[PDB]
Amino acid sequence: SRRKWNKTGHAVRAIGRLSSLENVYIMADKQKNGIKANFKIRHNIEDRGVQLAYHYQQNTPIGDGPVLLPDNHYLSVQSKLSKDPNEKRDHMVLLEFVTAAGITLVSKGEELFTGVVPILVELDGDVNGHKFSVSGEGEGDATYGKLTLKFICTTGKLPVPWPTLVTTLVQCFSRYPDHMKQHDFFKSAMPEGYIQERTIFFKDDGNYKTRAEVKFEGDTLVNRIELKGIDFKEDGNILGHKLEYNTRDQLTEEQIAEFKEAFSLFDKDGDGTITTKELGTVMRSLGQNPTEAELQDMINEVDADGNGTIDFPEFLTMMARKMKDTDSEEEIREAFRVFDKDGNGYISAAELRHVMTNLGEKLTDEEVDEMIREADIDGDGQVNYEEFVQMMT
Ligand SMILES: [Ca+2]
Ligand SMILES: [Ca+2]
Ligand SMILES: [Ca+2]
Ligand SMILES: [Ca+2]
Repeated sequence: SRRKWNKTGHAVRAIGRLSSLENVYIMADKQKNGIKANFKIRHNIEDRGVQLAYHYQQNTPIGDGPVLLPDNHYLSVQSKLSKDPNEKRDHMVLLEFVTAAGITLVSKGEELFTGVVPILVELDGDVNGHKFSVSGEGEGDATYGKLTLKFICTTGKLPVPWPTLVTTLVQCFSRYPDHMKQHDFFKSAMPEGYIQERTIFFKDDGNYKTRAEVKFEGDTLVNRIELKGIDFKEDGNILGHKLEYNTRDQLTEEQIAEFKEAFSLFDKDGDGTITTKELGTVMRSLGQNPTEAELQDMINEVDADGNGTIDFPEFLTMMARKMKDTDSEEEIREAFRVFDKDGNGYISAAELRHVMTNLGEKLTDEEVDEMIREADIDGDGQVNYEEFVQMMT
């Protein structure tokens, strides 16, 4: 049928994911007696395209009491942005889940986070001289890494898109699994708290410099932030409000079933989890040729439970996130070059066969030709970049 495109499409999408770095990477910073962090955020642009935001982060304790300095690991975020239909003001309702991972198979401040903690957020900002203030409130549940908050823009209309402020607007609320509790800097510095500093680069546009104090005041965890933006284009995605607000949907029974079909290409023994050896097989037959260390690495990107293998659920989660976010054109080109083997700019009937045969799928010519026939918008008997993009959505 045509669901041969979706299958192998998603299989290339998956290797795309396992090759990139989408998490919050955290490292010791001994000099500053703290941590450093870096990560990339993808903001969907209205209709097509992505606006990427590269983050650099630094945290320093406010007090003198000993702190935990972690081995490298990451946080994994799931954000949901919504509207309060009763809210007249410019606002953002936020639901967020955050888990630590990245290390395969316990401080005094960790005690302060065992129940539900109230949160207050206070931001003053200035982007290209357009000043604004955001006020926020809600709760945090470190037990499940859960955050629920509502933010009001107290100065009227917010001059930047709400999504762009999510990372600035309390990582002490992340769930650290049992085996990684010695690595939780954030809770370790409570109640006195930390300074959190960031520079955020919006590609082809300006940057935010942020500084925040995160500490307890009485029984509330408070985040007080100042933000400065410069070099922004007034017609760009930020100042021009061209960024999608709504967290793209949930998942069809139809979509889940497609991700399962891809999953089975990797899970060749049908045991419900993907090994390094299984990942390798698919990649070699796809032309690439990675080391045992890379495979451990790619798997570690998505290995929620740290067992060294991608479990079926872990795989769904991974795919759900990869479908919610848009790939950059660089990334889509790489997906193309997997097919366009000679690199002429076009996927030939012959090239498409070569790939499928290798993926473990014998298919007749009318079969192959039909796939080609399906994607062929103009009708040159091949698939070019523009045709490919439209058939990878
Ligand atoms: Ca397996
Ligand atoms: Ca796993
Ligand atoms: Ca070609
Ligand atoms: Ca064509």
